Amino acid sequence: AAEEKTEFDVILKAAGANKVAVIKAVRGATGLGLKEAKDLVESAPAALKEGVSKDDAEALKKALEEAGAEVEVK
Repeated sequence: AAEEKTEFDVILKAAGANKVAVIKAVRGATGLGLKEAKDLVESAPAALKEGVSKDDAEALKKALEEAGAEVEVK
């Protein structure tokens, strides 16, 4: 094959025992209304980002892990 993976997706599986930090990371990564964000997280799993730079992917993920949440890389 000859395909360059320069498009990664960041999905949120489990907010973990730090929904407060998650919701923050979310709004920070997106900026959706408090509600929308709430529902999103509460509607896990759910995509947070699609076709974003790897650097950004690992950045957000790292943030999730720092708080203690479960992320998914696609």
